[PDB]
Amino acid sequence: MLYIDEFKEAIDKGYILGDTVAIVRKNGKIFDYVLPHEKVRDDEVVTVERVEEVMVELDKLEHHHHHH
Repeated sequence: MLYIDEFKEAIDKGYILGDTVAIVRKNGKIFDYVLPHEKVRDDEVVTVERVEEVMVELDKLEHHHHHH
């Protein structure tokens, strides 16, 4: 699974430019981003997604515990 830190860094460093991005999902979960010209295998499903929507989906894997 892809996590938010890597995704945000790829945006900050200019690998993921713009408002939509190619994504591969497995079982509905995001497993990687795919950059222009990168190759995928036949069993991979590549969709174009909103960068903001990806950021919400990746938040589902973050820790939110806020009691101490």
